[PDB]
Amino acid sequence: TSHHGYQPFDMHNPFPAYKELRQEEPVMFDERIGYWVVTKYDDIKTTFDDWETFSSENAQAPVRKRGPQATQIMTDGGFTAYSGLSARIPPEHTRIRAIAQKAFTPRRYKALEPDIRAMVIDRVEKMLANDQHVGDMVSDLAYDIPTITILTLIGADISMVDTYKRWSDSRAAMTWGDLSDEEQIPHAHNLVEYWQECQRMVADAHAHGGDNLTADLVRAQQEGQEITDHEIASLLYSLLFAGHETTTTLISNCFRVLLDHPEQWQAILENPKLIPAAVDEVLRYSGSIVGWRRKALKDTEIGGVAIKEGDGVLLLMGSANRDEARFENGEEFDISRANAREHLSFGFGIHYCLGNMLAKLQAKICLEEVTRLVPSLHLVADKAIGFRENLSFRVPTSVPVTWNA
Ligand code: HEM
Ligand SMILES: Cc1ccc(OP(=O)(O)O)cc1
Repeated sequence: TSHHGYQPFDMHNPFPAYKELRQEEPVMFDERIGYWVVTKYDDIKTTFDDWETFSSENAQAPVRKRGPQATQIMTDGGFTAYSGLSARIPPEHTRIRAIAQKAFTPRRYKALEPDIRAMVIDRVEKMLANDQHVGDMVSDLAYDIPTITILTLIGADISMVDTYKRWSDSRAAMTWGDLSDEEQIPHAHNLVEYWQECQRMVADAHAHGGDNLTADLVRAQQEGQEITDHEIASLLYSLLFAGHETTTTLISNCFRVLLDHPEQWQAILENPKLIPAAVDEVLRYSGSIVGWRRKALKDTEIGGVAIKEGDGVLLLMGSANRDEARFENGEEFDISRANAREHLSFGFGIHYCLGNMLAKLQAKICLEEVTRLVPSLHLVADKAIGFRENLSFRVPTSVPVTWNA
């Protein structure tokens, strides 16, 4: 290979290539995707931190250029969205993030803990009633929970879980997938639908108020806060995607990785108090996002390597998280790892994940109830888990499990 084993869209096990890259070419120009690929912890954290030099404005630009058909569909369909927050830059970013944070209050979703817990228990019970004692932590638990949670917060109809998963799959594929022009066409139609619904919900809040995040955002604007209807709709476009896709993945990975480390699953059974540190280590070792993008605003350097104004940068947090310079025996999963929260799976700096607490809350509750109700849980077999191809999102498509009668 010419890129040290790195295959940009191959999500099944990228960590040996990350390791090779850190040692051999820590800042590597990859012409196959058009980015400087960055793999060391210190280089990645410094780049996140320096927002004045490295803009996030390309974080939502498609990795593969939008072809003619998709372009026509989305133009004809009134698609005018780009980024609610992640790819905005100051001063717009600063203004809109502050308004989002003030509506997205911690006390608002922690009041959903009992509903989330009851929901988890219901799914576990339904799974255990299966006619073969075989389950899948993705379809039988992780799929629904964060989705219903974020839909409830935003004020969307919870019967639309399957629709939002289709819209979410399409955003993930369109923007970070290796799609042909023809493959972009169904996703384009879905993105059009998605954006129309975001706008519809802002209009509905204007007309009828409500008790949710959308209505709160409209009430802020009504009280004089500077945020337009297009910006509120864009915050919905953001939250109705970012607010569940990666948490579904996280919950899935919690079971995938822990069930593969029986000694540590057993520790969790024995002491449920270890679960939050366990989630920290799953986030380091198996974060939902392994790479995120930046754009150089001027000639600069990363790790001593010259980067041109306008060059794209792919920061591989999945690699940062294994860097021996920051994490001793970094390739090993260890729930007791004291500095696991130094991980960069939520980013760092001005765009740092808005919903990180909500995501950890749901992972914790899932682990608490599943370990309580099915301590004998284990993987169906080895080599039974595949990952969808994507530049940035590392998504196990299933986690087949079984248990004792
Ligand atoms: C479940 C695991 C999650 C992971 C691994 C994750 C990861 C990330 C990452 C890597 C970023 C970009 C960080 C940066 O550019 O510095 C980000 C930003 C963001 N995330 Fe999360 N996220 C998760 C869950 C959530 C949830 C549950 C929500 C909403 C409830 C959320 C909402 C957002 C928003 C709105 C931004 C943009 C913030 C900004 O640009 O100021 N995320 N997240
Ligand atoms: C990780 C992430 C964060 C925000 C997103 O949505 P926008 O804020 O619309 O860019 C998408 C993915």
